[PDB]
Amino acid sequence: IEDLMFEMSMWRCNDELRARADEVHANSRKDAAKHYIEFWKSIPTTEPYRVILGDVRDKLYHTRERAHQLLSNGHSDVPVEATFINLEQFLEPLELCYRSLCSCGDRPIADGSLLDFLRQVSTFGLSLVRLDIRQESDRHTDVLDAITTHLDIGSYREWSEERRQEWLLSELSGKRPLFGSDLPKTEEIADVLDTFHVIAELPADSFGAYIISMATAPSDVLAVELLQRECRVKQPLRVVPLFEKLADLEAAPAAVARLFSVDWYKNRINGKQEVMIGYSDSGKDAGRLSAAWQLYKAQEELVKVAKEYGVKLTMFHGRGGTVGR
Amino acid sequence: IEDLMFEMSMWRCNDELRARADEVHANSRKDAAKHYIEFWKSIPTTEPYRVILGDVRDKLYHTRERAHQLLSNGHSDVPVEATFINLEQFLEPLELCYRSLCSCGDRPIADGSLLDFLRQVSTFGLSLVRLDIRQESDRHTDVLDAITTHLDIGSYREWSEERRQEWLLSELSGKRPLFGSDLPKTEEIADVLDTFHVIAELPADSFGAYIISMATAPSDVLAVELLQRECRVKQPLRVVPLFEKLADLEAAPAAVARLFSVDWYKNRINGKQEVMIGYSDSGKDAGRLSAAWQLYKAQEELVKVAKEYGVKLTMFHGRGGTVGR
Repeated sequence: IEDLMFEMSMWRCNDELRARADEVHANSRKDAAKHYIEFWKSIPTTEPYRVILGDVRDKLYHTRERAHQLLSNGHSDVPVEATFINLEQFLEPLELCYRSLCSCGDRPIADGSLLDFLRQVSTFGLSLVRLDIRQESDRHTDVLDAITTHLDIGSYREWSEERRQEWLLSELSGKRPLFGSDLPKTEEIADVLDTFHVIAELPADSFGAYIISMATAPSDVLAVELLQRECRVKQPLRVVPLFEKLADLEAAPAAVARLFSVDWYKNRINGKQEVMIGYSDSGKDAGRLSAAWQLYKAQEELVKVAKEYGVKLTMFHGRGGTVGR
Repeated sequence: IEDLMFEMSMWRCNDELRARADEVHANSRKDAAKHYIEFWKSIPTTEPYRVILGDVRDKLYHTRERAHQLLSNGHSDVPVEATFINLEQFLEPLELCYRSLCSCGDRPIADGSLLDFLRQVSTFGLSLVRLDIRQESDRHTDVLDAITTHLDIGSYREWSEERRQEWLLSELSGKRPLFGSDLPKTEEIADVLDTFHVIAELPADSFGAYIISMATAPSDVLAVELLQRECRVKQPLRVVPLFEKLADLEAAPAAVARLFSVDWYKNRINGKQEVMIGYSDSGKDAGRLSAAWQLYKAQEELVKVAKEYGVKLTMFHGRGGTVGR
């Protein structure tokens, strides 16, 4: 950002960027500002891009300081309002500078360092990569089983698929909390629940998708949705099944179609669904040729199902480095 | 405490108090300790009572500092382990000094300032008075009605007494949480729920009894027990009905007997039950003679009921200053 401030030395802007830069220059904080090396004096309105990008620099300095303290120590005194909390609170000022340069005839300048910076923001965001979470279904089933046993309503494990779907749906549409603080948990159970609490405590744009290993039925997906909402995940991330064993790939389209048949899930999914297709274990229990062919068929019929339900399907290919995987 | 330290200048003690004094003198913190005016030097083991009572002074200093910060601000950095948290964590050292003085032939000395201090501790505790909470039954009913409506299971107000009892018992014996963060509350509803949260945040020995105004049935008591358990009141305070109007005194023994009839409640009540008997409003709607006589009859038949259930009844007389109340 400091070099970007150095470049944007123009004086022509719109009425818009003029008004915004004047806004920043009003609350300019006439101070020493000696924590920066360059531009420690209050930036004059003669160069408005430097005003706006100077504010961008302030919020970047405080975002970095907050992330550094949050990482090093378990807490931070930095005010959240002093940082960039939104993915495009960051983008807004830079977008404005772009509109200004283009409007005043300076589009070549805008399509330079400012454009590179824009694409870097809109590609890497506030956390370079969105993190995926993966977990095997049996662990979720263990959790739910502890929940139903502690609630004295039965044992989720012994329950048939139908029962799982009905119960999970009633709990998802219900408004009453499920488990409590006094739930008897195992180290595994506490592991998965604590992962959901960590997901809840952290910003939403730092996460990607929750991938379920050894997924076979809609009950596993609805299980992850229920566990997410119940651990108070403010913005729950999308759930995605992982079909890796040949048996799971042969029957995957049927299962995904049954999942789309649940109207509550099709109405929360918002026309977008992602499903993962593993390549490692497919050619391990069966032949390499048989695995490849079944993978092709699987992709084809998954797209067929998604078209049948009007859902935009994005497929997640778990490809390896070696041809064997 | 500092004057008590000055008096206890004996050098004879038991082996018990000797060993304890050596313990305190081991972790004696050889420091300047200049925050006190007197006894800022590490107290020598020659006067063991001064060692022990000096430690008492440290924990009292940090208990006072903690309470002062908790009140003044809203939190305290004072470690709880540095204070007196128990009603008789305080009592232990003083009881020890007493046993020691008595063993060494100094019972007269022990029955002096040390005995006064003992009685003051065991009478006023860490908070001079135990606080009662009182609230009218209709407000608890409003809360529960909001909870059952928000849970879409009916309306607690419209429910008969029987149904209220069965539901409340099922929730009290159940282990699943009731309402949640998203329960629609009124300013009154939030008032009562927030009082239970305040009770939950504060020490148990700072509270007394929860008195229910206009109490008529076991459901009124069980309602408060449930709200206590559900607002995470770690040590719930005893629930006590208040019969003040002549109609309520006429029917108080029947209601208390009906409450003792619920075995679930009698087995938690631990053989002790308190019920309040107001005196103001009785002689206001009916005669003074009639009210007095009905009060007498009420006390008599309540004792009969409690004796019949093997419950130690302690009656709370809401007497006024004027004979009219």
